[PDB]
Amino acid sequence: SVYDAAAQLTADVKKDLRDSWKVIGSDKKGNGVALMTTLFADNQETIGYFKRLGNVSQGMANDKLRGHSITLMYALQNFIDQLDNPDDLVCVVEKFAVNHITRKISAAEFGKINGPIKKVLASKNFGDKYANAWAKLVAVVQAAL
Amino acid sequence: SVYDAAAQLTADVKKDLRDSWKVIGSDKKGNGVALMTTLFADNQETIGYFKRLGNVSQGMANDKLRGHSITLMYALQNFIDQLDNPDDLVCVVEKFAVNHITRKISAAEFGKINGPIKKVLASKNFGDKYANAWAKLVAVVQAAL
Ligand code: HEM
Ligand code: HEM
Repeated sequence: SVYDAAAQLTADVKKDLRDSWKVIGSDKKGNGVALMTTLFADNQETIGYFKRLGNVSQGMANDKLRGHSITLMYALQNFIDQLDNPDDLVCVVEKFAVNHITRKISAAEFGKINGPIKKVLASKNFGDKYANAWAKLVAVVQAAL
Repeated sequence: SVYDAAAQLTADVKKDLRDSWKVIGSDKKGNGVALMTTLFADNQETIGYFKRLGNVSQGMANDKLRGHSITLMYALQNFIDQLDNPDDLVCVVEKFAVNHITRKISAAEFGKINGPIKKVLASKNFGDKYANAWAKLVAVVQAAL
């Protein structure tokens, strides 16, 4: 159950999550766009799922693309603000889960964001330790899918 | 025009939005739910627009309500973090506007949030001045609908 996954995150994991976010979270626009671009380069099989953002090949030049990147970056903020409160975290996750459930975004498909995240983290000098911690947070969302 | 409305966010209004947000921003969950409850009490003809939310009359108790309440509060935060860059502000508003357009929410309906906000602000000791400043920000989204 979602609650089980949320209550999982330990003090160590929660600490590493906030520690890294403090950086990658400082530039949601610059960092958010990078994550989206990376996911499009490594996972070209997900480009059609964003036919709304038009030509994701534009990057920062794409108005729609930027909107999603910036908006997506904020989505993570909400999860990073409800780490000390499983009750709240679950409610927040379940909400965002609805939008993903209607988009036919299976748990496996959602796990595709792990590749890009790890890259964006390494670019800042965040070894796996941090990459693994982020994976745990992502799992919480998959549990609701 | 979105570009026109956003151009109404002078330095004075920008400062007022941040000065107030700092307070109401401290409690997105507590304040978020309050805004929703006040909106459902002052505007009953807007309850059917949240069928998925289930029983709103439940208040904080309702998990679905809190989830959308906390998430909604974050939406405002994103808009405040873009007050510096008009270009980015629009890209964010347009993105959120698309969600209201597909929901059948016209400028009129949306504008139904000015009442609650004004009430929530007063409870914190923020007269009109602040209530009006927020109206300008809300207007930007109203022009994208
Ligand atoms: C860190 C992980 C992720 C976060 C925080 C996230 C967050 C978001 C948010 C906040 C939205 C807007 C929801 C709406 O307004 O309906 C969204 C939309 C969307 N996301 Fe998830 N997402 C993530 C991963 C993914 C992945 C891995 C995929 C696909 C493989 C995906 C596919 C989509 C699509 C297709 C949309 C709709 C875009 C549009 O048409 O506006 N996302 N995402
Ligand atoms: C400050 C003003 C508001 C903000 C920042 C805001 C923000 C949000 C956000 C971020 C969402 C989630 C979008 C998604 O995942 O699709 C949402 C959903 C929604 N909003 Fe707006 N909203 C505002 C005012 C209103 C008003 C006044 C109405 C109706 C009169 C409204 C109707 C809805 C509905 C029906 C949903 C979908 C709820 C659900 O089924 O989960 N919103 N809002």
